[PDB]
Amino acid sequence: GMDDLSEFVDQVPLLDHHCHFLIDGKVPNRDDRLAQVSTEADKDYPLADTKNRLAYHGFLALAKEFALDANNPLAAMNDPGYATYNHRIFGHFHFKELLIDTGFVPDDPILDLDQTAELVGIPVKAIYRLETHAEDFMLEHDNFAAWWQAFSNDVKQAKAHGFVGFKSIAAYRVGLHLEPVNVIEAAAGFDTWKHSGEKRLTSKPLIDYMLYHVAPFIIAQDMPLQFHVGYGDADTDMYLGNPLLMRDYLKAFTKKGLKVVLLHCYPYHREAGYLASVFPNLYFDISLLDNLGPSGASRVFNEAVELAPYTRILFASDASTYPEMYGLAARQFKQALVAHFNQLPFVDLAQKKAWINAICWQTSAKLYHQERELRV
Amino acid sequence: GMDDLSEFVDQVPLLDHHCHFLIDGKVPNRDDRLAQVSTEADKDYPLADTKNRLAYHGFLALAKEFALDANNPLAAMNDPGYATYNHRIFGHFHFKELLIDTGFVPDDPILDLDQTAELVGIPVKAIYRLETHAEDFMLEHDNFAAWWQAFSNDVKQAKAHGFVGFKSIAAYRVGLHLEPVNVIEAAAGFDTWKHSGEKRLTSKPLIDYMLYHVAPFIIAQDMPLQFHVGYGDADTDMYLGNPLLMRDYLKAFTKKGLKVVLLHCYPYHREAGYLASVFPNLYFDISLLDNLGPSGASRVFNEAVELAPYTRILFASDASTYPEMYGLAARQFKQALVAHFNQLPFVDLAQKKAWINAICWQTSAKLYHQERELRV
Amino acid sequence: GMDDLSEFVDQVPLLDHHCHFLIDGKVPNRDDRLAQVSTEADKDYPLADTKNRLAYHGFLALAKEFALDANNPLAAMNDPGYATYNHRIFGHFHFKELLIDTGFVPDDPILDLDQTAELVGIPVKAIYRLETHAEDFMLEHDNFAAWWQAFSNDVKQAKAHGFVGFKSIAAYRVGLHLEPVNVIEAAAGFDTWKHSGEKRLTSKPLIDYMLYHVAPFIIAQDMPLQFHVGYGDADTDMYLGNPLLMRDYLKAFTKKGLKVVLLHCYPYHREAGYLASVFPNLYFDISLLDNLGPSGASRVFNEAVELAPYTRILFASDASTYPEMYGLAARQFKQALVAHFNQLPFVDLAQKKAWINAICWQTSAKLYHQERELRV
Ligand SMILES: [Zn+2]
Ligand SMILES: [Zn+2]
Ligand SMILES: [Zn+2]
Ligand SMILES: [Zn+2]
Ligand SMILES: [Zn+2]
Ligand SMILES: [Zn+2]
Repeated sequence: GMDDLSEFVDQVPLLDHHCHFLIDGKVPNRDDRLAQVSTEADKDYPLADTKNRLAYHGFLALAKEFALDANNPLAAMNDPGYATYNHRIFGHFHFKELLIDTGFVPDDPILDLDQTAELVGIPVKAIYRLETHAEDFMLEHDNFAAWWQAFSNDVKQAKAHGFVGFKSIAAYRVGLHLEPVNVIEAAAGFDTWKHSGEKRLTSKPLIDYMLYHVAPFIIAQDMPLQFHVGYGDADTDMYLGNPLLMRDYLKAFTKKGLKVVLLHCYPYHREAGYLASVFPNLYFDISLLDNLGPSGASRVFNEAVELAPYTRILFASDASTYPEMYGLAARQFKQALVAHFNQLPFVDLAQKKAWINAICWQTSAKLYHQERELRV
Repeated sequence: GMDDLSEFVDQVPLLDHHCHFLIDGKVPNRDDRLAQVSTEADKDYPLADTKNRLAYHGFLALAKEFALDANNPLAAMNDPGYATYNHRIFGHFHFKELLIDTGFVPDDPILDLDQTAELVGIPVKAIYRLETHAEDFMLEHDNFAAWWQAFSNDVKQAKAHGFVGFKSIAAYRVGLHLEPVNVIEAAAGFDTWKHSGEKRLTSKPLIDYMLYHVAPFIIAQDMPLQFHVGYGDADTDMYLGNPLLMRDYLKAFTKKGLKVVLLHCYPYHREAGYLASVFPNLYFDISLLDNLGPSGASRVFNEAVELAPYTRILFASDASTYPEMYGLAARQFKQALVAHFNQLPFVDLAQKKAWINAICWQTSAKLYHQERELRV
Repeated sequence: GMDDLSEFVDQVPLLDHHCHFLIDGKVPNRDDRLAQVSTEADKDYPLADTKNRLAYHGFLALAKEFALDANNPLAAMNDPGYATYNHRIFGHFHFKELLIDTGFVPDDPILDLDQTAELVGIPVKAIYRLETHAEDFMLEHDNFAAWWQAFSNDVKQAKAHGFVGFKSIAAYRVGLHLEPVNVIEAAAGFDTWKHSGEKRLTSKPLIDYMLYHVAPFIIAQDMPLQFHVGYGDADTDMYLGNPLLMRDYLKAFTKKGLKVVLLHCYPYHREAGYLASVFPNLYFDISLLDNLGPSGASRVFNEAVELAPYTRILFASDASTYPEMYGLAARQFKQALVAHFNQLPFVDLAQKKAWINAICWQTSAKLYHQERELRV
């Protein structure tokens, strides 16, 4: 029937399965940095226009709500104050763990995960970004075979090195129409890349080869593989970000045990939820939409779960830089859950609570093997 | 103004213009069969995940509500009990006729239409599935010309043989980007098919040839041609299921009198409704979504009719196997109609009722020539 | 918090930045003309089906509400009555200026802009349709070079000749996947066009050449370039109307100062709003949807602004022919604004009012240099 889940959802812990480094709290232009991170627009896009989106105003609202000094709510913060401030936000929303994709580095970063864990008050683990590791290995080798040996060995060693999952940014570089590639074309892609002088990996033949060939390595370590899907920057071709384009890859590997996680998804969240309903081992979130498109979080959540199992959708923030972005994601997502489940037909209160727990922390705890961190 | 159409919609009859065979009520694993039919996932997909979708819970709710034995609500049923149970569900929702696409055969089927009509208490007629008839004729002929003569004669005889319409499953096999094909390519497709040893018709050249060439035969019999659109299984390429891809076929035949019905449509229901607004003789439904994505039925209905004429959208369940799937479709669709029409601006109560009648039974009665069965 | 903006929105002026000529009020078949303009269906589409869409009923409701003679609400009108009637509708909704794309000519038009301004009681300015000017110049020249010189000079002179912006109908002719074209291919397109005997410009190579080459001319005059996006007639390929397909053109010119306005957008309004969030100088509206899909205006507005800046979305009607179509657009859009902003989080009442003003008139006043006309 009709329930009131607000108080329950207030206390539900969050395992943020995909997010990003924070920056140094002492950085002076905090208001502008908040504005800049509130959008995927680039540095040339007018800041005044960014400030006329709702996300920025959500960030300001949270800054005011949790401010150390109500009279100087946008002040830079020294280390004790910044830790206090982070603790207030992460604690308010009951975040219990962050899994950080360490391949994105914001300006003035806090890179150390132990320092991040001290700052926010909860455990923080790393996700291995494939393409950035591929780039760094490229610089050390002049031929495909030696590069591939070194890179693939690094991928195979990720679990041993303390990573808890993997990430591909293919959608930002080449799109998601993943198809198998012969080693001839992959190696030609490598050579073209090497000779171009550009560090950035943008070769579709080489990225697609890499993704097909690392899948067994990832399955053997039994850790998830995340993909960015949808919502990107002006250099992302969003037309190629429709996750239906991944069907051949999903057919190839999900039945073999590859756990694939579709990040963000918007505007293709119905497609992602559909895919979750027909493929094994396929999970998704509405991160980035949930904080940077805050008025859409409830309707997007609802649309996202029309066909999906509730045990396949995950909480993530996709947040970087400042705790407001984490907080806003949490607030909008938790509001969406209450609005969705309060009037949901057919199921009892206990089932509603079981599904909310799954989405917020429990599915990710299982998927990423983080059960211990989520113990009460 | 603001009306309350609940009581009116409760009594409105339904002509289910596209649905599927039921199974033997004596089958022992009824709970699991209900779960399995509640999704388009295949037998290898984890049943526990399917059971964590809302559709399964809707089916269980209806099973409990209408149960023969409240203490054993999921029991298999002998023939008198099963007829009683079917009568309770079909009667509650005021189903008055089923048009069954006889080309899908669930395991342990009830294939006889007279037996089905006795079971459910209302008339049941057949829809002629093109591709399955094409397959069965293929087995009897070693060359295209003899196959085409035999198959086309069968299509021409469908009305005489008691079928009330036609169906294409092209979307599941080859997609919906229908383009004309020369007989050379069609016959080469036939030969490749014949030589492959695979019974399943998957040749795009041959399917597209077939669809262009049977259109005049169907027009001459003045019966509708249904197409699956959108929501399919993991082997369906949903990217090719966008009905905008059908525009050349629609331009070719709708003006000639071909009555085309777009089944399911989701996630392309706005596209289908748009098409209904600019092509003659083009109808659609939100079947399969309405029962298997039950939380989406109201918003999907609303989105579907933003541009469509209300006289072009139809009720269907797309239900098979068990009466719960029929009932859930009816319940969610009837709820959508009340929610939509109660507050709809500009039109009077009488117009609201006229449109509800059109959608639920009257348009399909006209389209399929079933006026007699829908008499009060 | 929760505001009540109804009274505020009632008084907000509208700058209708994209709309179309009215027709002679004396035309006898006014009811049928209202029906015919209420849809993008063509003259062969059954009028009875058009009359079973909600838009027609909205038009009738407004006709009754504002009727000169309550007893003959659908009567043709002589000139004084027609001016009175237009004044009632435009005045009720607080229209303050119309910018008319003069490249669409309805049957029995009022073509004179001064006469239109007298009829409606507000200033009326012209938008220069590229393709129709291109067609008219084609008739006067037998070779590409002389045609291009004449046409490009006309484009360069548009501001001097009193036009206030430009419009491309590329979406209706060739779609929106704009790519650069060599002069060889453009000139071959011109020759094929010239030799075909068809006046209508349909050559993709020539249209795309034209659009890339006129951009600098338009930037130099600092006036906007409008594109039809999405919702078109049965001869429009809506599949090619996805504005994500424009990304290379937007990357080429927005940073150079080209002000691009995406008209209508539906069903790709989320895509348009996304684009507004990551490109400079990129604006959009939900015109045509707002009046011809009147039940969708609120949800479409909401979806449209999930990511966009509120300072990038504009009011337009896309209305032609009769004042009811203008009025219905205004009514549905103003209702959408109240529903959206009343409960919008994070921002204060003043910010809500600032954004409403931006959308209704102020952004367009700036963009089109019409500040003087919007003075109170
Ligand atoms: Zn991402
Ligand atoms: Zn990310
Ligand atoms: Zn189907
Ligand atoms: Zn079916
Ligand atoms: Zn237009
Ligand atoms: Zn227009």
